[PDB]
Amino acid sequence: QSVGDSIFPSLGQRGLDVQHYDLHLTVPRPGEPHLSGDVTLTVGAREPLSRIVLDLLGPRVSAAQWNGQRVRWVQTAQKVEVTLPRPLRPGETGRLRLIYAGTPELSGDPGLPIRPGWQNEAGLSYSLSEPHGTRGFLPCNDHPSDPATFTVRVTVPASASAAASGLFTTQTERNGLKTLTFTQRVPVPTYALGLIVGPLERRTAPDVQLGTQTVHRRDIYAAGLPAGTTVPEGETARMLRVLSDWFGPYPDEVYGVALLPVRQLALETAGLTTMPATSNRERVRLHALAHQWFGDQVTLADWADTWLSEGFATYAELLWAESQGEDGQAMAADWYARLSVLPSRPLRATREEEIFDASAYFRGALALHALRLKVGDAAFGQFLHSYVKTFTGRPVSTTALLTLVKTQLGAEAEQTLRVWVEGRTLPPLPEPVG
Ligand code: MET
Ligand code: NA
Ligand SMILES: [Zn+2]
Repeated sequence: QSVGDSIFPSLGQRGLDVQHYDLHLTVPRPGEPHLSGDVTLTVGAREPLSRIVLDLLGPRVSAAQWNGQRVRWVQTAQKVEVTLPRPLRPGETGRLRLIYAGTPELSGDPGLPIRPGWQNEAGLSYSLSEPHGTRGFLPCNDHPSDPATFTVRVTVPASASAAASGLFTTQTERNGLKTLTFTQRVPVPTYALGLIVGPLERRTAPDVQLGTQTVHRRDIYAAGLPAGTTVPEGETARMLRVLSDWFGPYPDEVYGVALLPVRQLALETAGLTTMPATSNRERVRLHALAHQWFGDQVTLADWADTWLSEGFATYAELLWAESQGEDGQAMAADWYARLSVLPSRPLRATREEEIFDASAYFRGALALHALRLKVGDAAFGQFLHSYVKTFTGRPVSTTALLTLVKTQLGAEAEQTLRVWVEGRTLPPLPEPVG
């Protein structure tokens, strides 16, 4: 019934394909968790579905409609189950509308770097929901194997502002309330949906030209940032050029950061990275930008394969470092020096405590380092382009990665990657052949 994730076995609905979220969120007091919601989901199906089963954790549904007609629905524990008048079959789409209100609940589970979900602190409310927190404020197929496009209308007090993933179009104001509209036009996972409300300011930068492609530039600056919380001029353009030369075209229409005066890890929310100031370093800004490809465009089929996101985002830091004239092998050796004193594991995680551990970041990066040094920078760069293309529109798996390596690069290259994928012991540091 559910997606059947190996880490979170109850999330999502098997065969459900949400294609667009049309969300109208109203945040009456930024900084406090209460909110109300009005969302219409455009859903398709990969198998016949008698019901639409959505994740929701906290708020209470008050009304539901299907294609504009009243429909039978029930809220059970962590799910909203909607019985359709007839099954939704592959090739068809329907519009499920849900009216809800209440307090999002955090899924803060010990073994995760955050309590994921709707965050509320210091006059700000914002989404920081990787892996399974979006269900706190949005009835959603809350699994990265079902990315979707988003249109978000955020209604906030006039004194406040709001920013969400997607290009900002309109802002209207009545009765002391402002409503802002953002359109995320390339599909991204539920947790990749950026949404921040509170005292914040929008700052545009000149367009970035990546050959034919134009990438808009916009950052968010919340009030009360520490001194020296900046995006160095020109850095994001150089990062976009260097990363897109490695991975292929940038997947989105805009990139920037939302700098927050809070103490938290950064999250690669689509086109607008949620960037607490304590994480605002060059290497994190690169990391989060790399994730726009590996995580937001190329999405995970199963939360056990987090290293496909975190390892690839981590290896981009070394590609960026080399691009800036630094020694890549020395950085790889630093990754290894930090893993040599830590427990190691195969790259496929089996427990939630492992999905964001040192192996997912650095053992995955060193896995890519072993592959790159085996096939050469030319072959490696052509494989990263192929990888992004092969898994655009299709969730990626560790198995699918190895098969693509054998396919494209050969059996020897596949076996080089596999020793890093499999095996509990940490392999020796990948070093140039010579
Ligand atoms: C605390 S969850 C954030 C994960 C994100 N991919 C990172 O680089 O830290
Ligand atoms: Na989808
Ligand atoms: Zn990351």
